[PDB]
Amino acid sequence: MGTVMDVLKGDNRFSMLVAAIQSAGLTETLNREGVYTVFAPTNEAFRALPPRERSRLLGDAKELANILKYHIGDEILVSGGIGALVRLKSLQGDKLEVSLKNNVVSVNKEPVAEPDIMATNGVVHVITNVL
Repeated sequence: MGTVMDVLKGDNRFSMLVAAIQSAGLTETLNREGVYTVFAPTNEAFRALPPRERSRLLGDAKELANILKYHIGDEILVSGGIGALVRLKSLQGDKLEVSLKNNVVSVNKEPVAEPDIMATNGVVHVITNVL
């Protein structure tokens, strides 16, 4: 199948996300073993960012690590599995509010462009704005 890291490197729309993963040095982590629920922003999510905010995020190594670490859940959580509003400890420390409506999963009041994609070490949900 592949870890989270390679379902990511295999879609040519997470380009920014991976480099950013490398830069934060979160490659091994998402390529080693474990159980993570990854909400992955598409290039567009990053592309959507306003300039001063684009620079604060990406022009600062501590920024990214912090934010990138926040899109990464502690447990594995697919759609079927959301029976109530679920809170996921992000590897950053703060919670990710997950929930479900019309088969569309949501995270911090933002719709997932594509619910849960598997990987040998977690699952990823595609979204189009950074959390």
